[PDB]
Amino acid sequence: TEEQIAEFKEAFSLFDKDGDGTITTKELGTVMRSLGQNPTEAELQDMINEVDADGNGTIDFPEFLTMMARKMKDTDSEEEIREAFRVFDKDGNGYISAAELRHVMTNLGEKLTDEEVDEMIREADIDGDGQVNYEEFVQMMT
Ligand SMILES: CC1(C)c2[nH]c3cc(Cl)c(Cl)cc3c2C[C@@]23CN4CCC[C@]4(C[C@@H]12)C(=O)N3
Ligand SMILES: [Ca+2]
Ligand SMILES: [Ca+2]
Ligand SMILES: [Ca+2]
Ligand SMILES: [Ca+2]
Ligand SMILES: [Zn+2]
Repeated sequence: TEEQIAEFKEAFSLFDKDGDGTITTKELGTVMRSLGQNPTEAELQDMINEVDADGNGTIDFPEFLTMMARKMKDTDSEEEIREAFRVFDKDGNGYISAAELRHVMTNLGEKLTDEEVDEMIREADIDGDGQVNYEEFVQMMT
């Protein structure tokens, strides 16, 4: 929803007391304690680490959407990698062929040669079927 998001940026701004675009443990604890909870500092750090995709100890708005989605960061990252994968998997069959890779990359401004493309598919083609599936796409990227 679009207004579910607008609600969420409202929430984020409230929690981000000082407006610097990040939520700290202290800001998080203030909110938790205002709702009748007594989380330890370790527990507050844990809440943050669970969505802390960039590893900087604070929550920004994109990581907060993970938290509002309630999710863990690996789950969230998997859903984002799958969205990138579907950009390349034009026919939607679950495999990035060499032609799909060449086509999408060209239309995104990167034209590689034919044998660059064939080697990119080869490199990430673990099981040797000639195409790049999702798990191979994840691996390729790490
Ligand atoms: C040139 C890159 C490294 C790459 N190399 C590939 C090899 C294969 Cl086999 C396939 Cl299918 C796709 C790619 C892509 C698309 C990528 C994925 N990377 C993730 C982080 C940055 C970057 C760079 C770029 C990105 O944003 N787009
Ligand atoms: Ca802040
Ligand atoms: Ca962060
Ligand atoms: Ca495909
Ligand atoms: Ca494969
Ligand atoms: Zn995310």
